[PDB]
Amino acid sequence: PIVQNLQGQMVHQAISPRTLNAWVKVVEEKAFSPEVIPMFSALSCGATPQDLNEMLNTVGGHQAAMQMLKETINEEAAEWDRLHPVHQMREPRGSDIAGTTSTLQEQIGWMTHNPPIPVGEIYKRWIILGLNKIVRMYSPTSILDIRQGPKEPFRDYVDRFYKTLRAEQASQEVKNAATETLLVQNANPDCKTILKALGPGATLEEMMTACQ
Amino acid sequence: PIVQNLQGQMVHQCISPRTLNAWVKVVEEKAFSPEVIPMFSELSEGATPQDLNTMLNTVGGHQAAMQMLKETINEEAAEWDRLHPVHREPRGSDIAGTTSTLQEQIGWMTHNPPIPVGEIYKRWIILGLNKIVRMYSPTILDIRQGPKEPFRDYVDRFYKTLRAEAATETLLVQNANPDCKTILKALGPGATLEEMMTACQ
Repeated sequence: PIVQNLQGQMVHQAISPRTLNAWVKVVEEKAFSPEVIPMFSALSCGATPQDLNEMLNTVGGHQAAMQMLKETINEEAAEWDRLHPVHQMREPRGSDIAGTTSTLQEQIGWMTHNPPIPVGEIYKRWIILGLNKIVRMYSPTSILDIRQGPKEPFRDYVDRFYKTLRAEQASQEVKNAATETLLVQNANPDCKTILKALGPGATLEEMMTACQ
Repeated sequence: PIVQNLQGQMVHQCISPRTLNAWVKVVEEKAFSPEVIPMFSELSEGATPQDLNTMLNTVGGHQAAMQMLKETINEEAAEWDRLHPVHREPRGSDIAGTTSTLQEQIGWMTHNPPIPVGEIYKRWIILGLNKIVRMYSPTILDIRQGPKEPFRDYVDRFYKTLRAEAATETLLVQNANPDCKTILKALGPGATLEEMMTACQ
């Protein structure tokens, strides 16, 4: 990230071995589970593009996924160039934000300018866009296949439903009319009848309590 | 969280890897035991709404609970909007950090007078966590050791539940998880609690 030195100059603070190891381990242990995306974002708080590239490079497996990610990154960089024609410092182009044609010092200059040109945050946005695609792709189930079954508690079924909906779906804000109705429809008849009796506008709190 | 520069300016202090991991681990190990509430509040000291969202979003399992929490949050945001008509002032989703930027949140939180959006949002979150603790409250037959719950924490819950409600201790062993159960069974009958806890330490 960025830090200020004894001479007052803004300089790079190298990313920490604790952060690197935490990141490498999350990926080893959780692969492209949906919760890896918030985790990557938090671990990369205040990263320059160089730092972001450092983090992406430490992934050892998943080379197909990492290639797909490069593709998405190049697509966003091209869209940036399309929307930002080039006529303080010089203006960053797409590949500069992605850190492949920009120097660390230039990145620091952009990020710490007044007003700041947040190339670290812009690049992170592109990366998470690509990561989300991968999370979606690696989801092996369709919400539809999540049905309650025989002697599974309602709570466990809701757990699986929203876990799956976080995967085959981009992110965690889900909960449409569609999803509530699907949620009820895929419960077993006992619960379904209880929930239907609840009337529309039932909270998930009320739904879980009723079926407890 | 938030910190001031020597140049006077309020800036963001990134949430630490140690804090992030501690949170994720507490949830993995303790599920929705009541002591999750104090611990969350400690871990989130001085948090901006962005940080609070980071903490909630890094939770991977327990998606029923996390969905309920979103529901409670949206309810409090709507109640905020009901009591704070807008004529800048933060709206509900701004306090919940979904429609406000970090810089805006920092501005509100460090203004004079402060609009403590971090504290307001934390209040909503703990309200929702409390609902979950209440929901997952087992009333003794429904106290069974969790997958990755430390044995000590499980025994705490077991005797706390017995408190609210070889007889109970039989059930204690029976309701322990497979890994610990194997260890305890090998211990032989008449093992003291100290011995059991050391064994599964």
